Amino acid sequence: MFYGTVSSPDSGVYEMKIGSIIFQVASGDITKEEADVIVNSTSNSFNLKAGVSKAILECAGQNVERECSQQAQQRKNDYIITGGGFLRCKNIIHVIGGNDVKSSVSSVLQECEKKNYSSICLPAIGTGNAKQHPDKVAEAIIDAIEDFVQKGSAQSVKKVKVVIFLPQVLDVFYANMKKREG
Ligand SMILES: CCC(=O)Nc1ccc(C)cc1O
Ligand SMILES: [Cl-]
Ligand SMILES: [Cl-]
Repeated sequence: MFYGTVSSPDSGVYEMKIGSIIFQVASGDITKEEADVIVNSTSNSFNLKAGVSKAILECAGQNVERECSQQAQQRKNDYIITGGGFLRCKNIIHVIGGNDVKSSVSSVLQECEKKNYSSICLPAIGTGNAKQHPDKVAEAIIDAIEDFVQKGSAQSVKKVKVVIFLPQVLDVFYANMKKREG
């Protein structure tokens, strides 16, 4: 059945266990977070600078911007992995906001296990420029984590945190957690 209990460890932050993983949500500025991986939600050319991608590319810096466009011209990518630049992370994984969100999160989880990473921070992927519906996005993100746990794949990954720009989108994620709790 996988799901633990929803609680609030700090004001406006909510968490629950999904198997061995602690899943958390909060509102705020993702560029101020520390994690092994931070996720960007961008366009198919990996050069968008609007919404979360503006915040991430401006903070990360020009060397990360250049790395993205260099990889984009090399081959056709569903996502790319760069350094962290001046963000507080080891790598940034840049996913395409218009793509299937469950598929994108599954890829992020698998890449983090390959690097023996423990912590991930992501935005509400697809809800900005791509204009996917928040309720479908929340369902997809949490389903990806459930499938990863069900397959026995969680080994190094211990914490997955969604830091969300709009409080109204945070409310959608909280309701989805309550629906699933043990
Ligand atoms: C993926 C959803 C998204 O873009 N969210 C977002 C994050 C930060 C800022 C400043 C604006 C935003 O709209
Ligand atoms: Cl988006
Ligand atoms: Cl967001």
